[PDB]
Amino acid sequence: GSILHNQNVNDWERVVVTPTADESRFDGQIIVQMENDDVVAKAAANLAGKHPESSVVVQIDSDGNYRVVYGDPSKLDGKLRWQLVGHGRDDSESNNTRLSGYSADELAVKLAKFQQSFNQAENINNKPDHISIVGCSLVSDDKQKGFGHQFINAMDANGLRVDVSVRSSE
Amino acid sequence: ILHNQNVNDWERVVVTPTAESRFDGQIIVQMENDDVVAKAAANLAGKHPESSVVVQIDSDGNYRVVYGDPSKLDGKLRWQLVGHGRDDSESNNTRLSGYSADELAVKLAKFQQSFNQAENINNKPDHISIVGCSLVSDDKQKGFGHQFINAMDANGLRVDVSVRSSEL
Ligand SMILES: O=P(O)(O)O[C@H]1[C@H](OP(=O)(O)O)[C@@H](OP(=O)(O)O)[C@H](OP(=O)(O)O)[C@@H](OP(=O)(O)O)[C@H]1OP(=O)(O)O
Ligand code: NA
Repeated sequence: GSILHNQNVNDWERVVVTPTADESRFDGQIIVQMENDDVVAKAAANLAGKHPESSVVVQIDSDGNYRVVYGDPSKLDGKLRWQLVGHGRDDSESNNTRLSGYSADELAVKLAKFQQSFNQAENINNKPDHISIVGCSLVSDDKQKGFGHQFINAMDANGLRVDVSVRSSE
Repeated sequence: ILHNQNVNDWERVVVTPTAESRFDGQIIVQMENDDVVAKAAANLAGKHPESSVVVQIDSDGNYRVVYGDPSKLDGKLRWQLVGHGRDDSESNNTRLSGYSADELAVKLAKFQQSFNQAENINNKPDHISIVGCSLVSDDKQKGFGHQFINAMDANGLRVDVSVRSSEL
């Protein structure tokens, strides 16, 4: 996969969010961009463009610092999903895959920490019903679902119980 | 009451078109004989009326096709399981149309092989949506889908699973 840059959120590229016509059962979503890669930043922007009125895009670095780069978190309400956007890469110390440098266990811990910090600062009280993992690298179908089922358990271990889907960015 | 016996006598599904998807086709699996469930299944197929197949299946694993052409299925496939979620009086033993999560997984794995003996599609589904026509709690929904994932994944059938309510 591509080289991993997930440091120093303030420096990150921002892609223009373009609304496109081309009706979801969620009322809002947080699109969580997890590395500073142009393909990844574009896929995050495109997801928000598909639902421009109720999408918030957050970039978050390995230190846990985040920036809202699109949308209004105050407006978030109802049934929410999260879409995580990153590159899945093979690991050399296991047969597990890593999403933007995170293992499923590390990702769940990071996301639980992010949720309380983000609900803290933004002063909103809501939790995702569903989490989508949107991989911009083409890793195999098995390792995709393997990561997802690992992630479900790890999310559960961390106090957030969610449906999870894994797919490839179009 | 639960009516999941004798699929030949079930109310049938009439699908009105309605207005893509990342799935190239789907099987809507109707799990009980009930007007609300039957209407929900028809509603689902109405959203993709040219690539959706509706199947009804009883408590014996016998089934029938009531909408669409199975032989035209291929590509990335979704299954949507439609029924009424009911409480067993054991907290996270919620049952969908009489089936616990384990029994649902066994049933669906048995249906796929049985279905392929006649249609010969053998296309593993990428995704399974459980569509509950009764209001079931958020935690029970997730717990149900979680057990279902585990049974499916243990049996070699690794899929994404989501659990929701239908409109009614
Ligand atoms: O609105 P629905 O008919 O219920 O189908 C949606 C929709 O799928 P399609 O529009 O492609 O048919 C979503 O697609 P997008 O939100 O990506 O545009 C998909 O969301 P995901 O891609 O995150 O999977 C989601 O699937 P799910 O929420 O189960 O993961 C699925 O809703 P259901 O399959 O649950 O009914
Ligand atoms: Na759909």
